[PDB]
Amino acid sequence: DGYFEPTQELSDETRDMHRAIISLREELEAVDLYNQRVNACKDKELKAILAHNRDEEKEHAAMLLEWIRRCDPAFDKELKDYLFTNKPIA
Amino acid sequence: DGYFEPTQELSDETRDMHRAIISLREELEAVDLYNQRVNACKDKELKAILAHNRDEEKEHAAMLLEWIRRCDPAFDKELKDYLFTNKPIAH
Amino acid sequence: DGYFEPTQELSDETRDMHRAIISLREELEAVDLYNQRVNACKDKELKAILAHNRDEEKEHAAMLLEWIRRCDPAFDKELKDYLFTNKPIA
Amino acid sequence: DGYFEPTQELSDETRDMHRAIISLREELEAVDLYNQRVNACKDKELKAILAHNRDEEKEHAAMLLEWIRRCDPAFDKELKDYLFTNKPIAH
Amino acid sequence: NDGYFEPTQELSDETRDMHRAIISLREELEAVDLYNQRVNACKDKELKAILAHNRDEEKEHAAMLLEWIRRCDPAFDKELKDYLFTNKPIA
Amino acid sequence: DGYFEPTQELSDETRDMHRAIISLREELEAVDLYNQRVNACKDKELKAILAHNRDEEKEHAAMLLEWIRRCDPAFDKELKDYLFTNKPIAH
Amino acid sequence: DGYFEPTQELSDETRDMHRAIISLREELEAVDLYNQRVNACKDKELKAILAHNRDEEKEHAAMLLEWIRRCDPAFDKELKDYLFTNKPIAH
Amino acid sequence: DGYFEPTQELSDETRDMHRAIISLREELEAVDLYNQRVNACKDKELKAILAHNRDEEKEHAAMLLEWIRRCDPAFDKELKDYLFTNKPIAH
Amino acid sequence: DGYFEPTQELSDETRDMHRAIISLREELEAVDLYNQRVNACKDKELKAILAHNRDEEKEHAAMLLEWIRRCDPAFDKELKDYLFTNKPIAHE
Amino acid sequence: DGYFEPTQELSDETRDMHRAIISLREELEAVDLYNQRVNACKDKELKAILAHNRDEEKEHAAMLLEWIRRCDPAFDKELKDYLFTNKPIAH
Repeated sequence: DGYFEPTQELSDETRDMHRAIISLREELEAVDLYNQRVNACKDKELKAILAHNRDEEKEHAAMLLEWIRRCDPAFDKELKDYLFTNKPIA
Repeated sequence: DGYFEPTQELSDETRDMHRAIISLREELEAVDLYNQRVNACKDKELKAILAHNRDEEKEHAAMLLEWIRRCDPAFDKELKDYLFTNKPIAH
Repeated sequence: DGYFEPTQELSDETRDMHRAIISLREELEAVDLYNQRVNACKDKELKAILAHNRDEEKEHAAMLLEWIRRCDPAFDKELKDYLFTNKPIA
Repeated sequence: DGYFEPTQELSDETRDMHRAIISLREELEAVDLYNQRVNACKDKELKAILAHNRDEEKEHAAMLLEWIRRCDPAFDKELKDYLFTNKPIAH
Repeated sequence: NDGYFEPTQELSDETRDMHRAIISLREELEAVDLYNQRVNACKDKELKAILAHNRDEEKEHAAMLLEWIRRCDPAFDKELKDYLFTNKPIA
Repeated sequence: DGYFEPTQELSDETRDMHRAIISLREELEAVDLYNQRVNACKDKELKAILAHNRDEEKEHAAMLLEWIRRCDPAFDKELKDYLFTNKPIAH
Repeated sequence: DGYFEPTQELSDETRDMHRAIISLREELEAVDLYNQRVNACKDKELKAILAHNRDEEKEHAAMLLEWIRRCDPAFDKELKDYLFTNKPIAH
Repeated sequence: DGYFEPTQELSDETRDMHRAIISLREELEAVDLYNQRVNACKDKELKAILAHNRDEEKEHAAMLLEWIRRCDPAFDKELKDYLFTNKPIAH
Repeated sequence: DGYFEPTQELSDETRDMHRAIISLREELEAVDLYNQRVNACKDKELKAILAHNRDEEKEHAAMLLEWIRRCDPAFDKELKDYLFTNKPIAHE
Repeated sequence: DGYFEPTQELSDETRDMHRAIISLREELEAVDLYNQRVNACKDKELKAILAHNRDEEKEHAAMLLEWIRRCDPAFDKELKDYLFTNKPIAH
């Protein structure tokens, strides 16, 4: 999954980017999923574990994001333009 | 649809958070798939289109991420810890 | 994917075409998806970001489809008959 | 099915636009698929059948697209920035 | 998923042309069912006519395909003989 | 079964026609698939089981299709105009 | 589909078993699907067809399950223990 | 999930038949997968674990299938004819 | 299913660990599905086979995990911190 | 979404168990996927991230499974049984 072109036609660099990105996407999905489960959960202990797991995947996502940012000038530009501001995003 | 719990059991703010995450996920996927296609592409004009679109999707991602950041203090703490650093992320 | 035949049995031409159509299908799907999220969205700022991404995806779609017609005369004709007209599409 | 938000939370014209877009995606897929089968086909008679369906689906697409165009001015603005031109698209 | 459940390299050109024909038929048929459901659910009249128009030609697309199947499948042919254009109960 | 619009927004007539088409599309898939397994099969006894069930599915398909055309004047018309003929089916 | 390890890592035997088990799974799903479509069907003629196709496919299941037994001693044991008995299954 | 019609339109005993069939299909899949895995496996201890589970799922399948036959006389007629037999299952 | 990198690119070891993990996942999925079926079932006999199959799959699961614990000192560490405890699993 | 039966037919306790199990399956998938990416990765910095994330997902998993143990006596049994032992697991 994620490979839309045969791997052997892709450079190792493109494949590492693929790895980081699909990993980031999966981390984000896990944030989303844990978060819905927290909201729907009844059992307090389970709810805490889910909110906990959820918040670690945020660290995972950030780490992958930063690795992407060091390898990708066009992305680094965009993260500079929007991240850590207070102005309207729109 | 990415909705793993029935929608009627999730609040407006959870649902918006979901709209944002999945939108971000789809944008990153676009970047990845566009990158793969750019690498594999033969027609030079097509190639220029795919790379143009890939770099725009980067903009969409940045925007969605920042909105997530502004109402997610836990995500915020982490991005401030790693974004724009020079040190070994994990190593 | 989107490849129903082994990639190695198709020409660079059929594959560049494939690249083009699949990208356009994904840009269209995103228009549609952002449209739905815009309608159902609550937070004004998110709705604005969702609308801004969606419309930008419209530019992508349009650029990809120009590439298609410029090397597809069977399609460039269809667009010629229907696009930018007043006539009942029927 | 391609509905990512509950059907009851979407207006009728959002749902018509969805029906138009998904239909257009399907036809486009058809063109792409038929193109692959054409390229990879052996039997000459099956081959002719496939290519016919294909160029026919091109019509269906053109149809849906103009219908989308009537209804979406942002989209109209864009097709009129790019269609039937001669200048490098991004390039 | 290509509808190939066995490696292509282990199937003859014939089996592969047949598969091309069947999977193409399945696809036209689906678009019929889909367009059908979309016609019924549709609200906008002009969209509706287009959806109906696409659907009927996909019926032509379908019929060409199953004829091609017939001419190169004695077992299928026989069965279409037995039941098509008929009026006795189907049991 | 494979429904792109909510069941409650679809008449019983459109829903039976859907039950008919999807069943047909399954039967046809089981044909294409048994045919692949037949070509790939090593064991003789299994070969025969596979081919047996394959030819029978063609009846099931037959059959369901007759049912369709009886309530689809447009599919009826496309059938008569391509089936059992010996002309080249595409230009 | 159904192959979770590369086909070139599997013996012809394992692959014929796989053929048999996936085909059995498919016949069974048909029966289930046909049974739902009967439970839900409105037109009578279609119903008879659906039930007809359904019951034929149970044969296809039995034929495959037999094939499996003759070459799976461990499966041959378990079927001897439970099938055609009047004793309770579990507790 | 294997429900092709809305659950609200199926009777309870159809839903129970569905539960049986789908669980049987899952147990049969686990047999197939564990078989493929045993064939490909490298570590001896893991191998034995995979082959263990595989055999027990064969039991799980036999139980379920006894349950289906005892309330589907049509599955019975066909089971009685083919199970434990010498005759070539097909020809 | 399971393989996101070409198999030719992964070691026998990584691929055995993949075989163990995906097996464990399938067996846990079997438990969840049987559990849901047990809850929704309206026939006592079927219910009993459902519930039976479901409790044996717990054992399959358990064997598979033990095999993982042995080969993965990282997984062993985490299992020892939390398994058979009484304190809150979390609140962070 | 992992629900095989409508959620309105499942108790809160079956749904929490579902929430636990599926979360546990996802964290295990993560381990597996990270393992494969580690093996295939080229860039050493990314690699350290992947293995970091991977080993943290192991804790997530341990946690969930400790939760399941605490309310599944048949599970808090196989685990007392097999876990932290040196016996041959199967045969």
